[PDB]
Amino acid sequence: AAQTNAPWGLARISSTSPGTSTYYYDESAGQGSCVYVIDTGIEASHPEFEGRAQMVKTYYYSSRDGNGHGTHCAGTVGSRTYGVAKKTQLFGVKVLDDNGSGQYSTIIAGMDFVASDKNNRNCPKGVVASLSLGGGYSSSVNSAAARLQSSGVMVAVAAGNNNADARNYSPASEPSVCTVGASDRYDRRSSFSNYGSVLDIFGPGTSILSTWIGGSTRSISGTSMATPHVAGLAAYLMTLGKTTAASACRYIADTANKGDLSNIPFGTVNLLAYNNYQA
Repeated sequence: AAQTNAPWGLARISSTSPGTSTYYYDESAGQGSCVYVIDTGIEASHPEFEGRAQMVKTYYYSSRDGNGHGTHCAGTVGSRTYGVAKKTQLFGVKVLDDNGSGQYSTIIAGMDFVASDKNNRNCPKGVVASLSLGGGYSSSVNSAAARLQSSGVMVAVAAGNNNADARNYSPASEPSVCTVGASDRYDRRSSFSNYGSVLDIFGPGTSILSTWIGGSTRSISGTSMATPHVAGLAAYLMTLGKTTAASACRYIADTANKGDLSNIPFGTVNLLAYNNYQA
């Protein structure tokens, strides 16, 4: 399949070179997989989701996305024009209020929710969770994300936008999940992206165009925008049968574009998510 004039990050993840604008992918497109988006909620009624998005859980007075950030991330996972996995199922878990913040105990309770709720869902090709959130180091937040991974979900988390070692953040610093940094369209590490030995992979993070609340679109930047590129890729790759939840992060790292990014500090991996699809 070929989507012309695609957003640059989509084209990048199906390209050995920067600077192109067509996204190539196997038409299976994540059919039969499920991605949980744990964030401010999802405007499921957005036409870009085609009835494939829905809210399954909130810890606040509404499951509505009154922020946009969770909607934007879900759009990068699986919307028709901006999504990596254009046929996946999207499940929203509103752990962040409409200002984008949430207590760690609420965040922990949402991760434990997904590790159980997946048993209430039809996802024969596998389960992914995309956590575009984070704060300072917490062993209880790390262990919550470890548990979710352990239950059989591929967990993708953002490295953080502090331009610093991600060892001091959570769940970025948990080793058993997939910690994602951000790059830009010239294959530079995004200026805000955290780095360090705990990072596993880079995805497109700067000026990422996706769905927004109110039926609209907009372009924003952040390692929360790289994370859903990798989450969506995992779901896409599990549907093709090329990997499982437990080994998706390692498979993505093994098959990535090596050595293509600049301003990657010594000791950080130089790997860019790549679907390796040959049209």
